[PDB]
Amino acid sequence: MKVAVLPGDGIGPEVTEAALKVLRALDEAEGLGLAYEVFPFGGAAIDAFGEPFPEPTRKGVEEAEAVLLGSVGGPKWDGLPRKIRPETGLLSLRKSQDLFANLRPAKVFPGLERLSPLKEEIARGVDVLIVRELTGGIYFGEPRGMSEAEAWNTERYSKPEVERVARVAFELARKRRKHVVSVDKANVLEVGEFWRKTVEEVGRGYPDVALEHQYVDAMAMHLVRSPARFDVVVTGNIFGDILSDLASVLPGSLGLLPSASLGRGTPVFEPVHGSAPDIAGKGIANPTAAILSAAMMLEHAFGLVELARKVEDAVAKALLETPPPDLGGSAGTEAFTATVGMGI
Amino acid sequence: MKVAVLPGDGIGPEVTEAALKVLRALDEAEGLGLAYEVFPFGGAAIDAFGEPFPEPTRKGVEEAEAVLLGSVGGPKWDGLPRKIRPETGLLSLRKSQDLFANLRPAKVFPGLERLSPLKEEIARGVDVLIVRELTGGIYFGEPRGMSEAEAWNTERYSKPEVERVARVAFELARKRRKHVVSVDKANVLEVGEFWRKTVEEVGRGYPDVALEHQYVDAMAMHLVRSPARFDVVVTGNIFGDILSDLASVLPGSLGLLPSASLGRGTPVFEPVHGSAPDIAGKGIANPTAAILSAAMMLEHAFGLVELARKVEDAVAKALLETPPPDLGGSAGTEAFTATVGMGI
Repeated sequence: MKVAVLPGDGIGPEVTEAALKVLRALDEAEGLGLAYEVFPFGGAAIDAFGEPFPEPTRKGVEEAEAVLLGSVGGPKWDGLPRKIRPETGLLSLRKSQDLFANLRPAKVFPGLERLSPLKEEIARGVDVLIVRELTGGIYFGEPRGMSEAEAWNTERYSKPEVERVARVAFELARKRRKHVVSVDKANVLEVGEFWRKTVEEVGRGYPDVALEHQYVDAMAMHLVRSPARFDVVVTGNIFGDILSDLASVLPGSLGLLPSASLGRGTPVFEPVHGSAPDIAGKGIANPTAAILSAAMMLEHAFGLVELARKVEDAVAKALLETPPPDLGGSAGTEAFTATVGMGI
Repeated sequence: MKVAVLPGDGIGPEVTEAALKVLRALDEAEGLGLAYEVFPFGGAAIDAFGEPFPEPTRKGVEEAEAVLLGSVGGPKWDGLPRKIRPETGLLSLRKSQDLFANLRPAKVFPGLERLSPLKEEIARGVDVLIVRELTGGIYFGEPRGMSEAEAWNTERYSKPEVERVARVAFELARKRRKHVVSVDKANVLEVGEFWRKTVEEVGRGYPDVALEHQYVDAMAMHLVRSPARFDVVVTGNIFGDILSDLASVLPGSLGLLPSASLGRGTPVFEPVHGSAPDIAGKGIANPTAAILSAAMMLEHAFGLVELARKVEDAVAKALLETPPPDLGGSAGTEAFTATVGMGI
């Protein structure tokens, strides 16, 4: 279980250490063979290598079987050239590993329904996995320009593109509740009809998985009126972006969501939250995201689905007994990691 | 107050008649000089003129001071050539009058907070107006094709396009709570940057209006976690679609929301809902959308803001006292219109 840790900056190291604490325990008491070393990354790496994604980190991720990344960003670099802003290192990291699927989970933990903006009855049972296309769509396509009179961007998709992400969606379903929802806008866009066609063609290989299609705007509605009826949601770039951000508000608060970036290289698991450099080092940051990101890696990078389900539960338990400040409590980082530890 | 009524098909005529019943009463009791004639439109017009938007209808809307349209669509024509499908008639109608702004309101009426999927506290006070670009964006741009290996669509916007919709947005704000939120995806797309630029440029003229910008996905979040802090929301085509459908579920169900199409021609007011051919004629359809549509026309096409606010209230009233089947009740179309009438 070799893992490359890229703590980053802000509460990055903070939340990453906690996940490591939980990980070392889980490993020690289970014999996992977890082996790891911390690598400079983002603004941190910048302060010692000039670049946010240095050469030894690139090698560190390569030779690693998974990546447990924290957070990057900060004012100390918000005024540096793009090519080397910490943000860009995330893109270089992604690209170096060919990460084409960004798994964005959104689950309301039992007992935490009142933390959500949805009535306790709708928030109850919510456990969706939004798989979004990472390297295609209107985000990168050409042409694309601006002028005094007009601007333009291009949403293009290729059969190999859509096939491998949909492929990732069906495999993940097989391990969840076996149901996927390909989202698109096929009723008014060629790409949508093209996205549908391909996914349907790829679903045939996964008969044990139920494929249901839906329009992007219609799906926005059912994500707020019936989130629980959804398991795995596969979709394109810009829409993945919108649907992922939408699902992210369903479970109480954003500092509770993990993240993963699957592709052809070393997977990368990380908290969706920012670096919050202001609260950095004040021990007040909630390590739930980082810890749950650690779960994600166990299940998705090593298949330890049970162990991951364990950690998840422990967190859910801790969020209840010793809730963090953001959850209307007072359990600082250190404290909260202890309680999580318990359920381990 | 000359009005052109295009009942259309499905529950089109059903829900339209109701609004007209409310209308005739409001007029009779207050002397409004409401004058109107119904015109063949959509699938209906197709079975008498071969085309969805016949010549006398075109003339009917032209000479008309406002259009109160119902619904269009049905199986009877789902298989006819595009240039003649009922759906296209809407596009011809919209173009014929240079309508480029779809006003999609979403307000949770006081006392109806429990009808929303959002906690009573967040659904309280919600009254947003989502202004969406109707004739541009990725919806129409070229190129746009399909092939075995790939598909493509083009999102392009022109200074003149973004200026007039944003114009509409600011004038509408002046009459509401004086706040606008231009939505886009400037942080990753040329068009977004372009959209922002222009709207900023147009806002200068409306200093008394507060202009706040937001990204599409981020906005998706605040529309579920903080709807109340929003008044007027202006945005592009596809995004207007997504954000308008989203805000449509905040107040309860979709058959409750009206619609408007502002531009340089005869404005058209219509219920967002579909034609529901199946339930057509079985007096089970909820005329709330159609009647609300009729209120929108009163304020937005005649300025009778008080009268419009009156109808609105009566509908809120009747949706409580004599709720429709969709609202967990059993007050058929004819029944419901009577109660609405009362509050008039």
